[PDB]
Amino acid sequence: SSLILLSASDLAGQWTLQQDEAPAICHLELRDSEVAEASGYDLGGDTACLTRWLPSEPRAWRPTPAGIALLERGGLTLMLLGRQGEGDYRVQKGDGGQLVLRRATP
Repeated sequence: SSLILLSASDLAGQWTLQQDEAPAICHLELRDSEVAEASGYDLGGDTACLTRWLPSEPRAWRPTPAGIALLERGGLTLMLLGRQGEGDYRVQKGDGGQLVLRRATP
């Protein structure tokens, strides 16, 4: 019963996605709530715009010890974002589009 629930927290904040080769930005919100259905944290914000870079709309995400992962509320990881630089994650996907998650600076 002493299990630590509120784990990741400094990750909370605002973030955005950037798809290269395809001018289009999307506001993303990394929630800090716990989610056992996907074993991660909720994913509010416009996740719909991801229906073009992911096979399903991610309702949750799970930070891994080597990058961020997006889930669909079932445990099926949709994409593994690798940390390229503290606050700069990038992933290679077919089609030729580069996603970039960076804390909303503006």
